[PDB]
Amino acid sequence: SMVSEPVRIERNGPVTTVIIDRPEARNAVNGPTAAALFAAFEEFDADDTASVAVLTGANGTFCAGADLKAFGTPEANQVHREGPGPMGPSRMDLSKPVIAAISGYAVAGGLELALWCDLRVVDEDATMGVFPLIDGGTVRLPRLIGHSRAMDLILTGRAVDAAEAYAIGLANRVVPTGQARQAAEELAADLARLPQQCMRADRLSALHQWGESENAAMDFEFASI
Amino acid sequence: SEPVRIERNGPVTTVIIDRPEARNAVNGPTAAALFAAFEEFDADDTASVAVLTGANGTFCAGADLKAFGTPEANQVHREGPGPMGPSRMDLSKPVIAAISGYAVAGGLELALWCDLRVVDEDATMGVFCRRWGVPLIDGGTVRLPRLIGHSRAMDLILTGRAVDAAEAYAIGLANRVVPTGQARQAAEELAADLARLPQQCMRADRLSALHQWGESENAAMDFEFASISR
Amino acid sequence: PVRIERNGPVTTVIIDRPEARNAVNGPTAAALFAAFEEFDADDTASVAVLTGANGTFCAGADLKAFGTPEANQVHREGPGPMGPSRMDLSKPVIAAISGYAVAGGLELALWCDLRVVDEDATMGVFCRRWGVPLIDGGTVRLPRLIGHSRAMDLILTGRAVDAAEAYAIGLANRVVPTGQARQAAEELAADLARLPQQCMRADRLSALHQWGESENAAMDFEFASI
Ligand code: NA
Repeated sequence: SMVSEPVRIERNGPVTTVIIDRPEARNAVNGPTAAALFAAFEEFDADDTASVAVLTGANGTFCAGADLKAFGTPEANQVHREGPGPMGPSRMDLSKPVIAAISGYAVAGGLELALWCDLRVVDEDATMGVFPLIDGGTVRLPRLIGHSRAMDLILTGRAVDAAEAYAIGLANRVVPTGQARQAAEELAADLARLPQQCMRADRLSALHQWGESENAAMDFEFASI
Repeated sequence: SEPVRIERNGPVTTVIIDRPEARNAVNGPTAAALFAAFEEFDADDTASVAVLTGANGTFCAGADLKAFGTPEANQVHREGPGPMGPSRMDLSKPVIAAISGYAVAGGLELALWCDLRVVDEDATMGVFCRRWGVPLIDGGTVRLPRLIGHSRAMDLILTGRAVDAAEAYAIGLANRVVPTGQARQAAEELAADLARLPQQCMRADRLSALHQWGESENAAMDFEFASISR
Repeated sequence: PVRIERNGPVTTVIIDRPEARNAVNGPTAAALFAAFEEFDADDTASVAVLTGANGTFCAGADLKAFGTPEANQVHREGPGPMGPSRMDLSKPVIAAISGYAVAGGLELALWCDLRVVDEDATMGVFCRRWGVPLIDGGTVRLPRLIGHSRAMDLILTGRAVDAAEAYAIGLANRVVPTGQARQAAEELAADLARLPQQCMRADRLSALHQWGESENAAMDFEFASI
């Protein structure tokens, strides 16, 4: 048998699927896993034949968060002010979009990976929630769904089911159990068929405007050409 | 019809895009007329609230693609009016969009520039310029995330998908949904309600709610407090 | 006009002016500011609940007190007109709304981290009708809380929002049966007080601090939690 890969990459034309695959650890992200995720997305960003990525977990779950059991071992999550975030790709500003395909649980650092993605496609039976946040949760959640609901989720740490996630704008799509990956890959293929430069420029302006005045944001938008 | 018509009823001014063959697409002259209409509104102390709407059962299909490369083409410059006309203006008084049929691409951007959106039950909104490969350069990428949050904004912006009135209302994009053919009337009723309120105070509150975007809590609170001077 | 009740690590701050329907005048605002100063500084208090007695929350600033010694204090420095509305507390506050939370009263509810609302409660910018400006953070906080579109609706029109609509738009975080807002908020406060405190508080402060900041600067600040 071959050695275990905690992150598998599959490509189908211009769509790259990045898969967390740690059955025993319920897709928890340790140091080597985070490094592999960061490398997978670095490779995606630089590859001009890849248009859209999908981030998913195997084994019927997305990601249980940072690998607690690895704390104090050589496999521990790397926590530094510089370089990659503890979960891996969570500080990256990619030039192209990523869709999260969520089955089972997307919790703690796992939720943060989902917030980092552009869109979230969620199974009807999936659960999201906070359950410190140092992979962008406190930054992204209020921007994504508004301060009021963000502060609810952040303070309480409560579970959010798919119906509520959809109602509040956290889940962009809700699909039947087991279908998140397929549905996200199709949506990624649909996006890959659109005029790319224009879509990518519009995405980057919608990201860049956060924290800017109307005047400055409009200026940056106009550079789309 | 001239491409933009202006009708007034006391302190409510209705600005009407009226280009039947072009489905109310906005070309260069049309954009210039919209900019002038709103300049005149902003400066007129007898006008309190404006309504932006489209004739012919639709709102605005976006920038006039067919006019590209002609004398009537949209004017695209870093300075001055935006391509769609009024899309860069910071008016001192509010504007209500009254949407029938389509408000798509640059037409959606005009609707996002308005303070409020009143939408017919059958109306359709969306970033249809996604499919044509024309960029959002009249504020859509700036205003949509602020209006309805980053998550839903990025959905609409990336996919370019159609949003019907029920979904627009559910996500906060449509502020009111009314029966087909009633958007203009309902917007004009709402505009008249707003015109009856104490004006200075409402206008100061509106300007602070706009200005706070991109500011820290402290700086935004400071700006807000200056409303006491108004 | 302000009563403070404590139950372990949960402090309840109560506006209590029956004749004035819990309107906040100068002395009341000063008492609210002091209550929250004391809460912030008290290491044995984890979570606060802000609520009103007499079946209502707060009708706003006390208009009838204008021009009297009891008038709201309106200054660019120091406490806001409503009292605690400019404070950046180190710990969370839950609003427990019965009856009306309108005008400055709505602004106090927006200043809180969460809002628990009775099924028959009413919220709105009723100062629109009176011509009194929002100067206790409403224009700042409402668009952040629920998005610009719905904020501008409520701000321009001054219309009433019932509990169901408040819940649908993300203004009310919980809706409970009439008469239960205070109890439900105190339960929720106790739940929060049982969680690991340093972590919850740091996450809260980062989610507040990021407003107005670029992604990069906000991420930098967040990382200082660890
Ligand atoms: Na800023």
